[PDB]
Amino acid sequence: IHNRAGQPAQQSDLINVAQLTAQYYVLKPEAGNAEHAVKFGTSGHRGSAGRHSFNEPHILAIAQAIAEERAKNGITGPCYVGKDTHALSEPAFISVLEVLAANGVDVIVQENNGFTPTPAVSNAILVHNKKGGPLADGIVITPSHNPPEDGGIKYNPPNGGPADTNVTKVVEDRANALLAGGLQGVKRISLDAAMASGHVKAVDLVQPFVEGLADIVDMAAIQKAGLTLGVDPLGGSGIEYWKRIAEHYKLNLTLVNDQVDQTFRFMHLDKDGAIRMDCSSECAMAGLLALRDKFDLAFANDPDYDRHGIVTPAGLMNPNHYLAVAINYLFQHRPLWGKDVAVGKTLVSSAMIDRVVNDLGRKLVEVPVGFKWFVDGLFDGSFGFGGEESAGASFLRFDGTPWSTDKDGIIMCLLAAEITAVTGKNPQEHYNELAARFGAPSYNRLQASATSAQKAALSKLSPEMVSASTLAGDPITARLTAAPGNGASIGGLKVMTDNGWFAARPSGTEDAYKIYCESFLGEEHRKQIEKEAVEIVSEVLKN
Amino acid sequence: AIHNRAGQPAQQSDLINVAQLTAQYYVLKPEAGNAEHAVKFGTSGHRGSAGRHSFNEPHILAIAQAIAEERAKNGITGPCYVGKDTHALSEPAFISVLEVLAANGVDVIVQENNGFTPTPAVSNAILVHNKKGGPLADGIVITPSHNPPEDGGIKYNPPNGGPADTNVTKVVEDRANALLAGGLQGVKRISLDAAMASGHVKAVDLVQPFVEGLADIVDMAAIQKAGLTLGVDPLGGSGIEYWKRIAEHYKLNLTLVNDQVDQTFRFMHLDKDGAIRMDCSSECAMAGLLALRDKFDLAFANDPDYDRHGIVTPAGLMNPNHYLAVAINYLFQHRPLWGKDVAVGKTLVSSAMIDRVVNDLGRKLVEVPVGFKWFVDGLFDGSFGFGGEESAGASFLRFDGTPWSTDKDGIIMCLLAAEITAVTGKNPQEHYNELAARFGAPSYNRLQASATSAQKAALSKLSPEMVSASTLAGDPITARLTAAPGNGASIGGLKVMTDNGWFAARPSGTEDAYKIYCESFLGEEHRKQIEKEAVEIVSEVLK
Ligand SMILES: [Mg+2]
Ligand SMILES: [Mg+2]
Repeated sequence: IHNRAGQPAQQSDLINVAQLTAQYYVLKPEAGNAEHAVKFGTSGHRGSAGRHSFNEPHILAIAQAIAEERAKNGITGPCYVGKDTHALSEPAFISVLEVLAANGVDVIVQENNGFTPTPAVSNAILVHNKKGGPLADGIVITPSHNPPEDGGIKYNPPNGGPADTNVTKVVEDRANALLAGGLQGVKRISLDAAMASGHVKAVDLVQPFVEGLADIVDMAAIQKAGLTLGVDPLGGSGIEYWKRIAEHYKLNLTLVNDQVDQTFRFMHLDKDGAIRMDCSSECAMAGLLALRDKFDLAFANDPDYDRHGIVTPAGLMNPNHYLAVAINYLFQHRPLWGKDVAVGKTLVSSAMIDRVVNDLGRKLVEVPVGFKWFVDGLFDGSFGFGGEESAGASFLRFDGTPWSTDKDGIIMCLLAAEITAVTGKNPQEHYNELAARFGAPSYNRLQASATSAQKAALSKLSPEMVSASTLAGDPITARLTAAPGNGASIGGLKVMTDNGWFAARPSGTEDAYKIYCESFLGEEHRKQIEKEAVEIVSEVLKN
Repeated sequence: AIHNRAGQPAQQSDLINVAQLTAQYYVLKPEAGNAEHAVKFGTSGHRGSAGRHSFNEPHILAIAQAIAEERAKNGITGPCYVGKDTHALSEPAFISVLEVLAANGVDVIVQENNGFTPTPAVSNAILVHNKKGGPLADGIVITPSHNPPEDGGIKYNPPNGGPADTNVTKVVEDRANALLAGGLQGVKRISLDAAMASGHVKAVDLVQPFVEGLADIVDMAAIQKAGLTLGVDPLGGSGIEYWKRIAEHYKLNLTLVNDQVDQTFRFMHLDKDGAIRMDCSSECAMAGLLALRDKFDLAFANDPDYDRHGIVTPAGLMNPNHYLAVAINYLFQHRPLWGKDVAVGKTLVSSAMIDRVVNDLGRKLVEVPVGFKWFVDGLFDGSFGFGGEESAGASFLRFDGTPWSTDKDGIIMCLLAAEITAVTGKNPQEHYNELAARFGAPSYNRLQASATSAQKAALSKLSPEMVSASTLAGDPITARLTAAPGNGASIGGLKVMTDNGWFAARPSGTEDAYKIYCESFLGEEHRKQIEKEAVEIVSEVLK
């Protein structure tokens, strides 16, 4: 979109790292300013020190709220605290240790101030808790693929996955209460006191994760295939993980750069001209894509390593296409998974998944947008796979027990290699065969502004408020305001025919709504769905 | 001194974690009673690193309060120009300085848009301000010069524009340490936001008046007319914007070989000892520009504070002593407005080629101890036309015989090399060959080794008569000095001279070592004989 989309970042594009880090300490949120408040949701709290939305007082307040909340839930084991490669993860990490140790909380960290992927934290929690003693949980310090100036912090309970809204709303309220009270009632000691306390233990989390990969992906088959693999670590938290994977499993796996740089200067600019480490963006992935002819398969991950991008000589795979291929493969190549093991899908993901799951005779569980809906099912092994169209997924170990109950970018990348090794066809070739079999669907997302009134309207709709009988030439077969799979409110509307669908829901961050549309007939028909979706939305939300 | 990895490009493993280092500034403290963590505020101010508890918020708060007090006690009531270089720790130090000075009621002038400012641009701004004849300005320079990326520095320039002398620095050091010992009670401080809102901080462009003023010190017209192809390696330092503005304003064919600013300094080639040091006088650090030396008539580099200079021609990196001699020989023949009384300042460990040039010109040579502070008074009142140190630092007067910068100025020294080439048709290296023909071709070297502290102390307080040897390397000893001939200040060691050569010995400031500087006009073999006898004389006089 933007003029400089896909261009190499320039010096003028870059943050002053030390200045931003200083701002964490020297700038504060304005009392009574809602934009500076803690907003702690499914992906935790994100902001920037320079915008007064990610500073020492936020992290102090959040850390205190988490300490109290976990105690309230009888969690007495260690808290695994991992951080990504964003600048603001460094001071936030120190603040967390200061508050947790002050509250009597044992902490486990990566040794040598190293970095830890979100799924490595999830996996560490699960492995710890399998042993049946005091329960471990985790904090992940990352704003995912947000620009270099942003910081993030989120909480993972003992089930290893993202905290649900019952926990996050309590943490939010408590953190904001603490902020309004000028941090009195935040307990804190110095970093030196925290290190002397005996609460902080440094371990290597890399080695147990990497060695454990044989229990989830067929690494021997990958090795024996002798594929030429490439990875762009994109300066993220799993850079050391990829190196160790290549060594330990003897893979022909090349890191196309090994840079860690808190300005992320090696990046190509994203579609809106910002530096964004989005492994699913063709603009951001421009570096790896210029080299796609040099590998059988290549991949990238966002900085927290919970999302994935798959590259073949054909280009960057669309996330929906890869989800369908991964599901089709896994459920035919996992003999130990029980007959009851289901497929979790968000309702805005491609109906190609529906086609695949129905074909396998498997149970499809459609849920609202969000990975949180998969956590319980992955944890207890009733979901074999849960994915979202925004390129994040997870699946079970070979034996049908969880590996990571948060999204895991590394197992998704390695799965692509397993698929290619085992079947002799890369995931793109598999998708092409699926398209020949079921039709090649055309998928698009739209967005426009909406005032809070219309945004709230769309949020609480009834199914029969749609005065539409048809959609792009076809009779309407379903009108949904709740997800078929778990019956949870979708916070919007989905409309289906035999040949396509659209779903509409408000945005979390901006005053806007989004429309997802797909046609199994093609682009022209999809464009017709788009037009009618806009008309239906503007008519349903006109009052 | 020369490591396996000298001259190699820095690797990811060589780099600091900038945000972690910056956080340490705020979260780590100097330890009560540890001399290593104390303020050590001397000739080039106080330097250290946050990760070693020697450059942290308490140090800078203490030093800034001590500076505010000292300047007030001396009746300095105008603004304080506060400039910073591109090291990471310069950013939190800069904020601490603003917080304390604004709290103390000091008007601060800073570079707009959080820009960087060379040391000589601070000196120049002070001098230009004070010529207007109102309340006196002074300045603070936040830089540890060419020290590695993890280091921080801060120093004070009084209203004479130059480095503070021992009388000032001793009082600042003692007060800062008293403030630290008292837990920073009696440091006045306000928040960064309050400082900004107070009206005490004024952001201006210091670049333009410096750049425009250059025509009053160097013959920029002659340079433009010669149409030289010039190159610059800014080495990620504070003057990057200055070189760009100079090329634009004066219409020069001047190319920056890279414009990287990176607080890890990852673009650097490693120095002689395999560390990252931004030393414009090191062939190893300069490897990048040297590889390009055939592309330019002349090329320049500066250290990060831009008070030192490196001059490159197709023949390589010019020896700093050689260039001093050439600059002096040129200036005193090409500056008709300078009075007959105007003298030449030289540190007494600089080449005796300077003595011979100055003698030939019929000028007064003023030999001073190590330390540029010994030239400030003379440059300020115009009685010194030039002051130079063998460590690649010099300054000289404007055309009219008034001062430009009373600190060392790397920019004018680089531009002077272009003037010489443009005016005479011969580059500075070619001029040196003519000097060697008139005076002999000296061979100069520096030695180091360990000594006990008693020996190190004893070295400082020797007598001349105490060197019983009457001959140095074949020739009669003509002088034995314990004090500088030009100003009588103690050299803190010994210099022994003959008609054909000399040596000087002095304790290292930092290490448990002594240094010997040796030079012969009879050549390398003779110089090595001086070396041998110097080591023997030193050993003999030091029990
Ligand atoms: Mg992510
Ligand atoms: Mg310097």
